[PDB]
Amino acid sequence: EDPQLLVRVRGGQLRGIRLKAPGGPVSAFLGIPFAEPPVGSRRFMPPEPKRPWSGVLDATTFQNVCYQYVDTLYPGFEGTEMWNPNRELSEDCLYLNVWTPYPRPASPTPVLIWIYGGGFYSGAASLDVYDGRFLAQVEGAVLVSMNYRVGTFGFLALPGSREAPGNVGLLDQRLALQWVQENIAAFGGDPMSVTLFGESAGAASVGMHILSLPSRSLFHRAVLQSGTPNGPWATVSAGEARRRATLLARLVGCPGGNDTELIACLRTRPAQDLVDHEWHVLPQESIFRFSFVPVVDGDFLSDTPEALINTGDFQDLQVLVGVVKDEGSYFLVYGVPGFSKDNESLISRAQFLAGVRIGVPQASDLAAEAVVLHYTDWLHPEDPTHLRDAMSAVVGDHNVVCPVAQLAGRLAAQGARVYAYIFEHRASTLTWPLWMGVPHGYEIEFIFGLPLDPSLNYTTEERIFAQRLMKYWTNFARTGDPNDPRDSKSPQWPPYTTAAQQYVSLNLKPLEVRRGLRAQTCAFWNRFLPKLLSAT
Amino acid sequence: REDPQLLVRVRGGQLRGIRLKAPGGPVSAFLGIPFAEPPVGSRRFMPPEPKRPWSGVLDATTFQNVCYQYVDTLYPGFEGTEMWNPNRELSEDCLYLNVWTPYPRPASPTPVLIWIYGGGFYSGAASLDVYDGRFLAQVEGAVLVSMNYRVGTFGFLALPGSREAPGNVGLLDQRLALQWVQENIAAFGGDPMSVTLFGESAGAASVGMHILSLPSRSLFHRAVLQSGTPNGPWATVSAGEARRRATLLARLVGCPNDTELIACLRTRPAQDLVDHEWHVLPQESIFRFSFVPVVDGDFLSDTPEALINTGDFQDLQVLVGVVKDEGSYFLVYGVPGFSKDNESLISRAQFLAGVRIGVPQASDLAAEAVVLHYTDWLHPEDPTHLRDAMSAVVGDHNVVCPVAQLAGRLAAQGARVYAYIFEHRASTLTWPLWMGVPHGYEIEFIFGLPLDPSLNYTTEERIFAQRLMKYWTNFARTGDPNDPRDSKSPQWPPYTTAAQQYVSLNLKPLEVRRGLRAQTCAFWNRFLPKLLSAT
Ligand SMILES: *[C@@H]1O[C@H](COC2O[C@@H](C)[C@@H](O)[C@@H](O)[C@@H]2O)[C@@H](O)[C@H](O)[C@H]1NC(C)=O
Ligand SMILES: *[C@@H]1O[C@H](CO)[C@@H](O)[C@H](O)[C@H]1NC(C)=O
Ligand SMILES: *[C@@H]1O[C@H](CO)[C@@H](O)[C@H](O)[C@H]1NC(C)=O
Ligand SMILES: *[C@](C)(O)CCC[N+](C)(C)C
Ligand SMILES: *[C@](C)(O)CCC[N+](C)(C)C
Ligand SMILES: CC(=O)CCC[N+](C)(C)C
Ligand SMILES: CC(=O)CCC[N+](C)(C)C
Repeated sequence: EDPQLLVRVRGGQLRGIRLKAPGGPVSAFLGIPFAEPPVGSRRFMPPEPKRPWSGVLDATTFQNVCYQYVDTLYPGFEGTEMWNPNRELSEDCLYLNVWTPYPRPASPTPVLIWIYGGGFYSGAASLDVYDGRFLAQVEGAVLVSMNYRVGTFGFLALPGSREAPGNVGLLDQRLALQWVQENIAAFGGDPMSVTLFGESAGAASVGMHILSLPSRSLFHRAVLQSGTPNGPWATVSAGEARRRATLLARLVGCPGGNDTELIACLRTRPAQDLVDHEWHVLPQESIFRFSFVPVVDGDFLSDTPEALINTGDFQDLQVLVGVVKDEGSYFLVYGVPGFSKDNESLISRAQFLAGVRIGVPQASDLAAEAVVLHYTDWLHPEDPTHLRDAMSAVVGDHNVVCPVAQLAGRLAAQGARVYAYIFEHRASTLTWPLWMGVPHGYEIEFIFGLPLDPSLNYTTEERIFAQRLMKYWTNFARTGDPNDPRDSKSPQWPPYTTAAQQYVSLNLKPLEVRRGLRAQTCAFWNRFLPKLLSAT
Repeated sequence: REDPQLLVRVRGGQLRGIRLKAPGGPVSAFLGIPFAEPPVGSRRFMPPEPKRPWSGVLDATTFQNVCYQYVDTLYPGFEGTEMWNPNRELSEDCLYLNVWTPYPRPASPTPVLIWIYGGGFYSGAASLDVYDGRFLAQVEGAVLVSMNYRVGTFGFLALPGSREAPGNVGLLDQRLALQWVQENIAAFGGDPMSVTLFGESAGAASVGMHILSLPSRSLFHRAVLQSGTPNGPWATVSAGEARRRATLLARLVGCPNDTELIACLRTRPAQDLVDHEWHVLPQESIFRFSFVPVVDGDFLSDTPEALINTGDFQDLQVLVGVVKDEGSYFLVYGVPGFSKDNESLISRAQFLAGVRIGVPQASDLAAEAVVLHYTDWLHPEDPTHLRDAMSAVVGDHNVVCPVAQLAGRLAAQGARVYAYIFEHRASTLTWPLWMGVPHGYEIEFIFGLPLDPSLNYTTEERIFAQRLMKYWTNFARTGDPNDPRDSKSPQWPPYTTAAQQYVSLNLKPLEVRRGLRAQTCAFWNRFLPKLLSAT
């Protein structure tokens, strides 16, 4: 019994496991329950705190993955499969993971809390890319990740109901945050220095915690990678949530009438029956749209993210935000005709016009015409390479890049300290084809430091790069500034402001400072298209 | 007892011209030749009638009267405005044309260039110094013809469907001059089977309307449109709008049945009409003119738009182009914040106000779309970017994108098209630097004025002028601006829908570029119409 691996938390004793990191050992405590299993009658309900336990709880292995859709687009393909559940599916899934330096840090260390993505319909903290051992060992950080309910189980809502009030998966996250405040000092973490970071729907989640007051006493800084609370996919109105939940119920045979009766019938259904019809409730043929997501309930979210970002005070907050070079490519293969991992995806103009209706599903005929006309290269209007890359750009700008620029600008104007980046390095080991470039999600492995494990076959320069990023992120966690406090120069990473709009490129070369994140194009999405809606 | 080489007979009778000095030698000039009956009195607003023959020898040694017009008062005494003002007496008796030819006249039939002046269809004269045909005549051996045509109410006031004021009579004045060339230009040594029209601004729009009107098409073979087009927001009005403007003008001068209204307008002093002419525009605007060509179903059988889209132009060669800063000239005539006497650094508020004045038909949404497209979102309040964006707005809307549209529709419908952008700022320009290369400041170079040493242009500008004169006359002669002998010099390739090629005209050798403001002209020519159409 290694005494470094025995910790007492409020709920009882835990036994961790010592893991090998390239530089030395780390202590891992995996599968720690932070909530009562949200099963049976607790389905769709807010999480309750985990009852204390007797003896020593085994925290040496990852717990079950929250019940979710499993991808079938390309069976056997690592590029999709690496995001799929790597443990058994269960509704009994509310557990978290802590990595710490071995031996336990002598003085309180900054804590980084990872929140995974997956369109609020998928994901798990147990995926290999979210492995906290490298950050813990090399940077001396305490790293935490939690499972939170996804799909219908996390986000099905009949707004105003006691039984399915909405946003319970975000309440799962918050409960893990409260757990860290209460318990993390036992692992050597500093609860007065907590930094949330996440990607895609995880980044959106981090932004939802910034915009919800009860969460604000639970962290000090935030990192939003390729995702935002504002924007077209991350939230729904109460009316639309109700409509989707009612349709799903009808599809599985429930009950209509009374919320209580409808929700009671939904609780009788096998979990896979709910997942089988999850996708059939979206109003349009679309991509980058997800059926069950956070809802503007007037509680967790007191108003729309738009309203809350525009009128908030963010003076004692520091934020790091950014995007990858090709945010849209990933999603095109899941719905737009002409696109595939298995060919160069050179498309016709006709296929481009069609793809825009699917990639921008809420667009009117006139707004879709505006998008086609703005993204067409009028010197090469029917060139398939341009049309393919423009399709990627539309989806990426609409859903990620322009939402990020919006948020960055409002936070900075409202008093926040903001740093921005674009991530431009494509992994040498990527299994997706070249045309997809640097796809959504493929920065994470670098930030978590996987290239430091030589068994994985990254290059030497990829390892040096990973180490740079791990430092930016942990420096930001420590101080709210990603710049190294004693290293003279590297050119410095400047704060993003509304006047100068400075951001940096993260690639194999030294930091380069640029001005304006797609400034002209994001004026189209963020300023003009809204007026085109209001006017007509 | 007088110079035998200056005496010539035309259909109407005998003429006596004058021997003028050009720097490389003498030229012959026949100035003030009448081609129509004076459009005065009961003939006001009526189509032109051919000139009745005269007895004896008509003196054609001086320019005739300028067609009655508004005289610019913006900057009194200032050469930049005054050079475009009338330089002879204003009269409604103004339908005269001018011919320049080599001295002695050519022995073999020579290609003819016909100049049609601009000035918004409200102004201009063939007698202005910048339209001096002596250098083209002397240096290129050209026969150059320029006519006066009626402008303003006199040329373009229309009550459509009426007999007495049918509209477009200023265009008919031009047409009659073209008919005169066909009948008479051989007497001067010109080739009536090789006639090239060229003109600038409204003059260019006019050339385009001759292309689109069948009776004119038998009267020339090739065309050059400089900074203007028949299509676009300013060159034509609908029948209904012409009538509305005609009728309001009538009211403002005390003329409340078409025959009666028109009979009453014919009794009014010409100056009374000019004095109220600007009051009939529907909006506070720039680059808009009260009395212009009307879509009458006759001269123009349909809208220039419909005619460029459905025409067969297989037998047409055209040279078209623009200057670097089409919009700047117009800003000082009505956008608050702009002046010749300072740098015109404007605020964002002044930019938004200026967009409404420069795009006066735009709804609020279209105007917002224009502002967002032309804003630099990195420096959205920078007064220098805002000034220059105001300029680009007015220029792209009124000139550059209409020209792009015309060039593409002509090329797709079978025409051979050549396109340019003119980028040299005359060293002698009196407008301030911020105005760049303004609308109209290519003309002096094409006409070869730098060749006159009294004008103080640079040596490099003389050589540039000579190059331009060659492109224009080569095109006139062969329908190709390139010299067939000169191989290694860069070539000017035709404009096509696929490649969109065009050349820069400056002190450097020809540089081929691709796409004439392709992205921005997509906004003006493809999107804004759909925004209108949907709303
Ligand atoms: C630029 O001039 C505009 C036109 O009015 C004037 O011209 C200038 C040169 C001054 O002499 C003024 O006193 C004249 O009235 C002004 O409207 C504009 O505000 C001027 N620009 C600035 C910011 O000074
Ligand atoms: C690429 O692959 C998919 C399926 O194999 C196919 O549907 C698509 O048409 C292909 N691309 C083209 C347009 O050749
Ligand atoms: C041209 O230059 C001369 C000599 O310096 C000067 O006196 C004359 O006024 C100038 N003329 C013009 C046309 O500006
Ligand atoms: C985002 C909307 O959550 C999508 C993220 C998808 N993976 C594959 C990166 C997890
Ligand atoms: C055009 C609309 O006719 C304007 C031409 C103006 N000048 C000053 C160049 C003649
Ligand atoms: C991977 C996605 O973004 C969506 C997958 C869901 N469908 C396969 C039903 C589109
Ligand atoms: C120079 C022009 O474009 C027209 C000016 C006419 N007003 C001075 C009456 C506005």
